[PDB]
Amino acid sequence: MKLKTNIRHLHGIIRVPGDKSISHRSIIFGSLAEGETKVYDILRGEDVLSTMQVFRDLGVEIEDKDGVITVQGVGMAGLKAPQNALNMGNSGTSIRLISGVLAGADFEVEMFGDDSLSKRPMDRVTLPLKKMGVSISGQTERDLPPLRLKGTKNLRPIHYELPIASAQVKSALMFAALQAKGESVIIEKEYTRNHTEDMLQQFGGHLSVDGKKITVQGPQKLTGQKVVVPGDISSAAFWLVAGLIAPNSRLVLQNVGINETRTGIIDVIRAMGGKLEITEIDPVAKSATLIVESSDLKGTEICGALIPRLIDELPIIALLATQAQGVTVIKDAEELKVKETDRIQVVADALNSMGADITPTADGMIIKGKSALHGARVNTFGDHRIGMMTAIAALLVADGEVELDRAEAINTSYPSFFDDLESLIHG
Ligand SMILES: O=C(O)C1=C[C@@H](OP(=O)(O)O)[C@@H](O)[C@H](O)C1
Ligand SMILES: O=C(O)C[NH2+]CP(=O)(O)O
Repeated sequence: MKLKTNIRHLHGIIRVPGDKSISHRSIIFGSLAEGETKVYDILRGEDVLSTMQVFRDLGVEIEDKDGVITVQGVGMAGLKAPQNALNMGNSGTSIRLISGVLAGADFEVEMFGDDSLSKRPMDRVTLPLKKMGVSISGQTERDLPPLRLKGTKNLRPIHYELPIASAQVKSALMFAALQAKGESVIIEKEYTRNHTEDMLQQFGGHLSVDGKKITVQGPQKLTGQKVVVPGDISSAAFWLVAGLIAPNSRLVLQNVGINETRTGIIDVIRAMGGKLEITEIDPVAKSATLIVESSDLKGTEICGALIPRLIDELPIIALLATQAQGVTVIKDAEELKVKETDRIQVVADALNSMGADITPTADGMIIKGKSALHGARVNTFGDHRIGMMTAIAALLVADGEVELDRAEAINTSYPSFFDDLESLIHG
């Protein structure tokens, strides 16, 4: 598709769609709890839809009526064998978290994904899961999808120290622990998004958090809840950047989740000297309105501890860095290579084809800033963030064109992206 270029101004209010991580979990917790669960303002991107259909395939009734999602919980030991293999689509969150969900399934199921998902390692989740008594295997020693999983009625509690800063592995193990008899202890390597921890408590469950050590007693019974999903910061991130780098711009992003384990981009924007104002803070829902204005930025260093707080924002931040004076280093971000695409190589190639000056490294990239961008053709390779990153970049192309192939990839997390972009070009 042809992307809009040489924008002269961006003004407007935007209510980004729901948080992907929380939406995924709302369905999982909704299915595992006893009673009814209603989810409001859920993200309807393809990844969340894949999660919902997976559970419907497992016998869970999930109705989407008049903008409200209603789930009829099945217990905690209530999922049933699916008629066909479970289609995880492009969702790594779905396959990894659900692998832990099915840890107690007394049947064998197959889980597959698209071309993108099929190249991603599941060993990080199969290894600990097998310690609990779950039988799981994929292709090659890295257990690439498709996977075959057979749970057990005799799940043993898990004692595992994560070797990587992954919230998905932590969450998969927590769902499994909820089904096992005994005390499980999960130790994070670095603090990662704590959405599973928050929601377990919201659905009546219990856990102990002592620093990076998470203790979960099993088995537990949960209760259906009313879940209101906040705007996804990862989605708002595209506009936070666009508002900072485009000329004569001021964007206001309302109802954006502000959980401390997800606000890495805010610290980066500050370090770089961007004009950011945070107002209308809701201390209970952890949401706020974020306002950005055209700014002159300076490069910064992005590493340790901060990575898991902005892991998904690195693609847009790289663009942000291309517009700052000086160098910006991103390291300790080896996890980028294993996402929907190798986001170190693809991001580097995409932006370099547009004005460049990004040097990819083994654990990240080094960007030398203040590049005037120009036209280019970019393929999404099935990664929604590459697409949206390129769209925002295109706005800065003064003269030339930008073709984005496989742009539908964006629908996995932000279907209404272009509608929002269009609403900002006139204001
Ligand atoms: O648990 C979650 O909801 C997520 C965890 C992250 O992956 P890792 O756990 O692999 O870092 C992130 O990239 C993904 O989009 C959402
Ligand atoms: O949303 C993102 O930026 C990365 N998601 C990875 P997944 O959810 O497929 O594991």
